[PDB]
Amino acid sequence: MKVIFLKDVKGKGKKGEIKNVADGYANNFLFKQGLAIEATPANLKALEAQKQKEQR
Repeated sequence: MKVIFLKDVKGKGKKGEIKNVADGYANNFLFKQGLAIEATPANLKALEAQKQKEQR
């Protein structure tokens, strides 16, 4: 369960940072609450697209 922490945690996770936490922790704490989400293309993309500004 790669994990996109949407916010930082106890000095471990970081804003929308994608890394796998405890493959199950990911969905049993960060996802079911408000720390991260199941790293998935559906979302992972937005994390980068959200960083699009004026370069085209």
